[PDB]
Amino acid sequence: STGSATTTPIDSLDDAYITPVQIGTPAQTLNLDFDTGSSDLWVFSSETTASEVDGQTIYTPSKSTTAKLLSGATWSISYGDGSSSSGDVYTDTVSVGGLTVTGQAVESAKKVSSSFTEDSTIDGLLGLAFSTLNTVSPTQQKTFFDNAKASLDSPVFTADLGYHAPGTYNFGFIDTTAYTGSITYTAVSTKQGFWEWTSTGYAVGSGTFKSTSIDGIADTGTTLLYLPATVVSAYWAQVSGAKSSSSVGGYVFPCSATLPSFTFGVGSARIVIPGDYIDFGPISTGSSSCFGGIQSSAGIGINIFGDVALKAAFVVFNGATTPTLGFASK
Repeated sequence: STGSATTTPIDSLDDAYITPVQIGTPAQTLNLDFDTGSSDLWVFSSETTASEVDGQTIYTPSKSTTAKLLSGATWSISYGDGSSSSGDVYTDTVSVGGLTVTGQAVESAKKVSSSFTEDSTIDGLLGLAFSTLNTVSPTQQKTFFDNAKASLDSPVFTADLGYHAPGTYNFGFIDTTAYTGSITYTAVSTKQGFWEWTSTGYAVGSGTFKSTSIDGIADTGTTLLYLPATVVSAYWAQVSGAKSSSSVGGYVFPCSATLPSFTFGVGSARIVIPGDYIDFGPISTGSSSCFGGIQSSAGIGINIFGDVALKAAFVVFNGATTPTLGFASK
């Protein structure tokens, strides 16, 4: 089997991407944030505290003939941005882009933090990291990908995120028309439950490439590119007037700037992030200070190749017995 679904930016900044997902019988379609940095499929639901729902589409398990309470199971998750959610669990039929999993754990939110409430466009998350990170207790549950894997033509999914445009998540096959050149595969460590890999270095604009190992995660659920302070300083030093602002919470730059590109290494290959991808616009409406798309990972504890990086590439998440990550230009 295979699946193919379009993923669409939630706003003009590509702050996140939503992908329609069919849950239950008859289908209830919710727009979920596919997140390769976590491993819970959770949804706004009929059980979500009413004051914490503001425009989201909810899953109502009582209206699904295939929903079953997973008796005794609860979940609770906190994300790197400080947001969180928790609730109980149902199993139900879940389909993405024509690919169906029966018996998928659908984590029904009873509570969500303010960041989720305030985002009316995101009806929940679909985690695509390794199932060892799944938070369901007392019986840990498998991700949609893990459940689908054995049925897939090939044990892979791919992320092809657009810049200010829709893109595609494919399951079970590699679309050879969706990228240019060849795919370079690189080793993955699953020890922390993430798609964790080591970039071989970076360049700033037309500058020379610096060979240096940068361990980080491929995380579709993180907006920006978070790298070591040394790397980030080297980037922003090339932008006149750029500075790190503690009041704002990171690097800002004059909105009048033309940003240089940023290149990262994958083996001997190179992925170029155009300068425009690194512009996240005014810090507040009408401001002439703009927020940067490359930020320091210092104090996160991990480097994160988020959407800013991933959208510059066609990315293969290879869930074979020895997982790997592939990157191609596009």
